[PDB]
Amino acid sequence: SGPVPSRARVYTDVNTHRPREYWDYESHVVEWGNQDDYQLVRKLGRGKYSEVFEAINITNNEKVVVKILKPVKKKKIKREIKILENLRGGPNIITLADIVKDPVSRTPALVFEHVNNTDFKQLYQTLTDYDIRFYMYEILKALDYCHSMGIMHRDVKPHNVMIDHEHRKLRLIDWGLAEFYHPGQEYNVRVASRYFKGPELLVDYQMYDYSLDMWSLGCMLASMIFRKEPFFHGHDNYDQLVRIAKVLGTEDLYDYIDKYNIELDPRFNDILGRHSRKRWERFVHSENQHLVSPEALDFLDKLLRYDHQSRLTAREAMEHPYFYTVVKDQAR
Ligand SMILES: CC(C)=CCOc1cccc2c1-c1c(c3c(n1C(C)C)CCCC3=O)C2=O
Ligand SMILES: [Cl-]
Ligand SMILES: [Cl-]
Ligand SMILES: [Cl-]
Ligand SMILES: [Cl-]
Ligand SMILES: [Cl-]
Repeated sequence: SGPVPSRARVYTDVNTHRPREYWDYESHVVEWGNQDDYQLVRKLGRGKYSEVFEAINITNNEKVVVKILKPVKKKKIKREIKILENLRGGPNIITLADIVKDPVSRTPALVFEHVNNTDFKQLYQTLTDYDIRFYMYEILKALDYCHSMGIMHRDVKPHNVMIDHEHRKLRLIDWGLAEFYHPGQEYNVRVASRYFKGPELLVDYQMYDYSLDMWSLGCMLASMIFRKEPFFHGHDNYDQLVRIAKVLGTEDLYDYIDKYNIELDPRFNDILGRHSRKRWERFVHSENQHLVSPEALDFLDKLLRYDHQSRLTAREAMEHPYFYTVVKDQAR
């Protein structure tokens, strides 16, 4: 008797009901454009797997953004392209415009529609209480959408959110780690950045689902309302789970482990030890007092749960009272 199986609470079969070509990205044949249509203007930034440029389409003189992919497995390029194509046109999802390949070096590059925005990590430590709620809600729109389309983002973090703060616009970017959810499928746990990895990743439970993204969202919320960047500041992968356990307590962690019959590393179990749960108000200070409300703490508590199946879905989050006034002014 190994680990207990798990299934997503919502959107479980959305890919099952789709035609195979929707999610079988390996069979998909990529129709590449002409790189000559694009000339690079200047550098915008650089990820771990890409270099990002401002560019111009010399066929309609439109501004675009080009993301030149650093060499990874060809299977990962088709997955990212297929996911971006499936999500194209969704609320707050970056819009893929074209796919091009270098004539000589054969390096693939993604072409996106240009939006004069800035990175969320440069803003999210200075927002008003209402602005935290507002942009959290826009992030949730993107996550509920992509989850409803059968896709887990798996790398939700401040650096992967873009803000056009003058137009109050938001985009969820970097779909290079995203995957299609299929019930019963076992997934790789080497996803997400350390500070935003869910406990299922840290204990090597492979049958996870969309709820992984909700843990990452909870880490972002905690960082914003408490002004602690990151909130769980683990120094290696084991220490990341220790930091979590020093907050949520070890009791609910071991219940989670036992619930899914997860075999933990012998020395790891002794590493975790015993820690009581800390009240969320223990992290409130005089300088983040204006950002912390009872509804904020109740919402955060309902995202940061060890048991991935107990976390709020994206739609349940959007109906949490924490967004009540945000939702009311969404009608103007
Ligand atoms: C205005 C500033 C500060 C940057 C413009 O950042 C943009 C703009 C439009 C579209 C994208 C990015 C961007 C993307 C991506 C990244 N960046 C940034 C962080 C360079 C990081 C690597 C992964 C990725 O995918 C991406 O798709
Ligand atoms: Cl980040
Ligand atoms: Cl599998
Ligand atoms: Cl995977
Ligand atoms: Cl910490
Ligand atoms: Cl969801």
